Amino acid sequence: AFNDLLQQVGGVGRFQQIQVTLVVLPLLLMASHNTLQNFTAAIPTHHCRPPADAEVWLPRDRQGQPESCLRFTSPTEPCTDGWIYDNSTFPSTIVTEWDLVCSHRALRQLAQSLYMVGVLLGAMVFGYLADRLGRRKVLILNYLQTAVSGTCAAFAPNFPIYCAFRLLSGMALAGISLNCMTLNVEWMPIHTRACVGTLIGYVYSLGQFLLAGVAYAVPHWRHLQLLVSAPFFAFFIYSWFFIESARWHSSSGRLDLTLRALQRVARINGKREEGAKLSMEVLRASLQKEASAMELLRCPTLRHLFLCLSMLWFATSFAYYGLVMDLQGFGVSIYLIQVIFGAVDLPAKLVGFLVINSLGRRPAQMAALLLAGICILLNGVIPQDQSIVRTSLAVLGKGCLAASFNCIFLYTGELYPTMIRQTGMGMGSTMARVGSIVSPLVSMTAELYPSMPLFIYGAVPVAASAVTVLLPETLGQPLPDTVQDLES
Repeated sequence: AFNDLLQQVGGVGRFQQIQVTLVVLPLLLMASHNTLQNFTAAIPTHHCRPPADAEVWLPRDRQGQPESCLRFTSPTEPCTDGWIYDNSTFPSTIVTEWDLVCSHRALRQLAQSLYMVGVLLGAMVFGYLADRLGRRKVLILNYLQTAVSGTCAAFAPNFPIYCAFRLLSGMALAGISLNCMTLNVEWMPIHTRACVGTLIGYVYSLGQFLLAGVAYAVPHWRHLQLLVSAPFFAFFIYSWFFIESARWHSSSGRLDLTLRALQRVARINGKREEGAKLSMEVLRASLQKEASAMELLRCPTLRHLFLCLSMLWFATSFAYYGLVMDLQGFGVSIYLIQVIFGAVDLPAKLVGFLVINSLGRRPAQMAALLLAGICILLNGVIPQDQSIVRTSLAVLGKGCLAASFNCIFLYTGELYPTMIRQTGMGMGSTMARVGSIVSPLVSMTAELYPSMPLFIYGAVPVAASAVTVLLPETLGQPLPDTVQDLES
């Protein structure tokens, strides 16, 4: 009877209206910390540096641009000296610092892959530790670790040091991304739980505008990293004023902490008269009524559904985190491309929400996945000469993939049974990062063909679109109470 206690205290009060906002506010930096390898590691035009022995020194070809590989040893040798980088729009990037051009092109993808690997470990470890040490302590440690491991990456003189710092930053960001939702969902009542779930996605979607504005404000990559990682100290400094969740305290076994927290919340809300009436015996009278991960195995009913949902999550995450990167080559400047990409998610979600409830869950998911797959696959045949339909197809695919996540989140949440739902959500979110890790590894194959990664990015959603026809439709149907009554 925790719900009746929340309604007795006041439910949605001033304390919630302060705490949920002060917790969701730092999430605006998700886009800045995630999709940074478009601005901080841009590749400008470059050519070989001639030796200091002196225009006609380079083997220019393909309509006369200088060749960055050969150098005309006689007035056919590798460079091994250095390069001259343009400084008209990119004064300093990663490839400018350590000369990561023409011989070490894959190390950018390697650093991105390491940052993506550093997400699963952080999510697993800190999600395991949060249910043992408490949400507020883990949030405090995350706030500290993010700033400490982010502000030192701008002064890294070597590449592996920067990679390790970015991996630890990805650890901290994965931890905070899980723990913000975990702490925010608990305090809200049963009838307003779904309202705050969509609100956090709105905050995540708004980060691209801030990222574009900050990137336009400072071109220099060290100052960019410092300015992005700076506000985490100011976020950490007031983090000691949060109140621990009463549900975790009650499930732990200590009820005096729940009584003290409820009384304190009554003082903040101004309803201390109900808090005085609230005592120990009513918690022992109303909360008297207050599943392994391997149960998916050796049970075909759960395993058959789990395999398909994991495949869908993997395919959607792979397509999204492959499309969002490599913004260069579109002709339009990346600053405009960022805001145009950020301005497409809202109408796509608006269309998708009505499409789900007007047609069906599975038909909407199939339509979104098939449309995204064919739209990405169409991009691989039209040449470089055009400059409008490429951007149109890219933004349509990005918005449609965002709608695909918006559909599959509610589909996965509603489809699973009640008891196994939490670990199903956790395993689905875990599987939704393997594709993100793999996407730089398959993007590394751009050397062989200039459109093979683009062909790969379109084939997986197309293949997974026809996979969805193997699931029952659960629109306007009761949720499965257990496995015994799960037949349709």
